[PDB]
Amino acid sequence: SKPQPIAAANWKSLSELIDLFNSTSINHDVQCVVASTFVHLAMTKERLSHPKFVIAAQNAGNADALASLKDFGVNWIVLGHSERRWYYGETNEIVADKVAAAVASGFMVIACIGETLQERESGRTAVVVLTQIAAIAKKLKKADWAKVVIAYEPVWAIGTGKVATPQQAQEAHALIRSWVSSKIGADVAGELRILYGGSVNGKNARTLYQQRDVNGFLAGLKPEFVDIIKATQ
Repeated sequence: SKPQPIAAANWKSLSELIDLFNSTSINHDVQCVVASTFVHLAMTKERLSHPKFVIAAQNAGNADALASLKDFGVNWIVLGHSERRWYYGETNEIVADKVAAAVASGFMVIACIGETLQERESGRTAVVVLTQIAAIAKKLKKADWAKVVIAYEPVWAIGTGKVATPQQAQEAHALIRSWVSSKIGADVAGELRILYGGSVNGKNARTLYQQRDVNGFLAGLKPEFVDIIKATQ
């Protein structure tokens, strides 16, 4: 069966959304995550009180900063998110190094991978996406995967007017899981959460989650996130 799902919201009225979250009865087993840019961390940390949620940081790559976050009570982090790669110039290896540093500093890591429109249209989804995860794997030991969560972002269907179908999502999640099974271990593959990080809402979240290899979502910090959480059964 599927491992514990994750519903994660990635920051990019915050108070009003937090209250909404706090007031939400979540009846099933799902780890919820609110990922914040540094300036919003303190307020989110103090306002978010739902015990099925954890706070996550984003993009920290310095060991002292990681230690300070941990000391501050932040135990999750999101790394490799699309714009970090296509805009900020974080390479496969930079993201991998950040993932490894975070794991070593005691973080649960949501590590993001995904191909662009140009890459997808050149037929290079697999080589691009698997090369990204391969770089991450290179800096990890097998035991570390207990602290890793993968998020697949269809960058090609983000801001391009292109639209991903649940089958296209499943296809991508499946080829990732197959790579993990073969290169890391079928035991690791079976427990690994692979989250969908493309367009999601209350209309299609439930449909996406029904896919065999989808274990939750990395979505926007928005009111409909409540529906995304509920979609994880």
